[PDB]
Amino acid sequence: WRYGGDPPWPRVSPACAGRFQSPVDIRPQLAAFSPALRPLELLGFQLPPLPELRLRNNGHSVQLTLPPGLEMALGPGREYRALQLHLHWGAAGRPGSEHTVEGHRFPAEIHVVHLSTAFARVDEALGRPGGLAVLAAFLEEGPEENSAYEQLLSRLEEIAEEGSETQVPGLDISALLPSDFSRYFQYEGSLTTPPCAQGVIWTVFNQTVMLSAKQLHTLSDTLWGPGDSRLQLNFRATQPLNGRVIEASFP
Amino acid sequence: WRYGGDPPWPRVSPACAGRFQSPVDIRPQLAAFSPALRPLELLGFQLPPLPELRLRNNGHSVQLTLPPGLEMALGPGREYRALQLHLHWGAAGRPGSEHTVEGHRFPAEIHVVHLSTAFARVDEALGRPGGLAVLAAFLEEGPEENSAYEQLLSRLEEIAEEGSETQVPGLDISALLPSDFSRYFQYEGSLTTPPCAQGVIWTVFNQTVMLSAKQLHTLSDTLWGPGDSRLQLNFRATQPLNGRVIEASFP
Ligand SMILES: CCCCNC(=O)c1cc(S(N)(=O)=O)c(Cl)cc1SCCc1ccccc1
Ligand SMILES: CCCCNC(=O)c1cc(S(N)(=O)=O)c(Cl)cc1SCCc1ccccc1
Ligand SMILES: [Zn+2]
Ligand SMILES: [Zn+2]
Repeated sequence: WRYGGDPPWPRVSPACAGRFQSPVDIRPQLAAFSPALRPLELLGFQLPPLPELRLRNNGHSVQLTLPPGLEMALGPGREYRALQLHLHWGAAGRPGSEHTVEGHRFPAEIHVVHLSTAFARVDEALGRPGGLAVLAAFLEEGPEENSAYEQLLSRLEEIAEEGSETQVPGLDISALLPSDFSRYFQYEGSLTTPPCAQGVIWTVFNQTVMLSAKQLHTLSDTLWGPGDSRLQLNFRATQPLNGRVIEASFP
Repeated sequence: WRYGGDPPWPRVSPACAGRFQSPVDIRPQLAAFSPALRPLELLGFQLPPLPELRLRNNGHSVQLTLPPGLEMALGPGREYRALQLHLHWGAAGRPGSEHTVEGHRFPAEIHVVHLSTAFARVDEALGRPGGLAVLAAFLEEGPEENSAYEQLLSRLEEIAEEGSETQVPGLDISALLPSDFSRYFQYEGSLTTPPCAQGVIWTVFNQTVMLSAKQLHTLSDTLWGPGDSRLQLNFRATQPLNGRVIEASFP
């Protein structure tokens, strides 16, 4: 499978034709204020330099594989472990966030993928309610350089070739996300890639994260994908809510 | 294991000492109104008179086995099939509901136990979040005989001995539940019996169902339990919310 053409995702995984797919257009107007939604709690995200983490050009994104010990709670009794993070981005002044807000696409998006503590493996969790949870943040153009993002972006050069990887030092993974853990949208959706399994709890932060133009350019212009093609516009088209209600943690 | 006697439950099933157990004290004023909670959908619940259904004294409750085909939705793509229903009740002047509202215990409680359609078997769903869903309604005293409940309470005679069972005509299962399916409390919790597995989505109807004082009496005073002693007070004490916010479908 690939972005921008065949093989039609459904022929790959039938679940890519489910009613309740991701990503979606967030309309904060139509969101439901749900005061049950307490602030997110991350444990063990402040990693030391050793051991090193694998960073991979898998042809679809750049993926940072995360070690055991990153614990995430969406609430009391809603416990997850981080597996990996990856990025979706566009090209030169064409934005590439997967989620949009009142139809606005942001320059790029980060996903931190998590497995419910009730499952030993991802393949058991696919399609199961709340089996995976994604924490999602938009990246916008800002004046300053994001020093946290610079540690990953300075290594893209080394994995330019599709299917290539490198080892990088541990870092503050929670410094790749916004500081406001209390203001977010939450909804039930799917993977945005095949096999597109449903049952995924998406949390999407109100606050964005700022990268410099050089940084956004480095993300969009450095990696190569399937064929002699640049790895760009690595986002799926927005999917109708089909009667899902997005919750908001704030009025 | 037994109700009222011994042994401490955490000694049969350490899971009974989890942080996120059921049943709980509902405080409607501390509940969080979430507009995302849609009306419950129950299809296939109007059973014909044949086939007949197994009704069984299992020593802990009276339990009706439900056939395949009772489909239930808590929200879009969040579907369930009904397995069984059973009751909790008090005795001669003591109320015996499991859930309580602002401390008030009601005479009795009906639990309709469902399996998520994302799992083939109950044993796979146990401990998984949303794996099992219970529809719970308080039974209280009113002036009229309840036609729906009479179909069950009149057959208790024939199964008074622990372990005895009987076949009963098909009935309308939706007729044992309250009037307004848009009005409920919901929280994540546990089985209220061993093994006290967590991940159970509890939905408690705001509105109650009315049984004649004769009928409650038939329910509390007909059945024989473990030993040469009566099947009565078959409820678990209220359990702490431990940070869990009970949600409401209504302001
Ligand atoms: C086979 C590699 C495909 C690349 N996709 C993902 O890494 C991926 C993306 C998302 S997203 N964009 O919804 O946030 C999510 Cl939630 C998970 C994964 S990978 C884990 C899921 C999976 C299991 C088995 C095969 C393929 C994917
Ligand atoms: C072995 C004792 C059986 C008595 N309890 C139940 O049938 C039962 C009660 C509840 S409750 N009060 O939370 O609604 C629920 Cl949600 C399920 C069951 S039976 C299905 C789960 C189970 C599997 C294996 C052993 C025991 C229970
Ligand atoms: Zn993604
Ligand atoms: Zn019960």
